[PDB]
Order: sequence, then C-alpha cells, then structure tokens
Amino acid sequence: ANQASVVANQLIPINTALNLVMMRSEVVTPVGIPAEDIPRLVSMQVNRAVPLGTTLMPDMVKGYAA
Repeated sequence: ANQASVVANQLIPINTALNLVMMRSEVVTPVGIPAEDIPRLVSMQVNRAVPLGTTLMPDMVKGYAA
C-alpha cells in the first residue's frame, strides 16, 4: 500500500539519459522502481523507449541495481 514508483512524465526515448523532467512519482500497481531512487536514476539510460505514464521497472534502466 502507498509505495510510490517512478512513472514516465513524458516518452523517454531509447538509449536516452534520464533527467528530472522525465520522472514523476505515483502510487501504481504493479510496484516499479521506488520514487526515492529518482536522484540515482539521473543520467542512467533506458534500454527501451518508455511511453508516457509507464512505470519504470528495474529491467528497463541500464546499470540499475537497487
């Protein structure tokens, strides 16, 4: 209950480096990467294009290990 995840604030293009305009948090189901990891996700790249409103999942960010 109430775990907030990272949600795509806009379409995050393939292989693009993440920035703070790109990520917002929301309570979504299923639970994805925790909202508190938005600082650490900055500059990491996605390996697939992430459509607007998609929850960001661990398998989508290159070099992500929590």
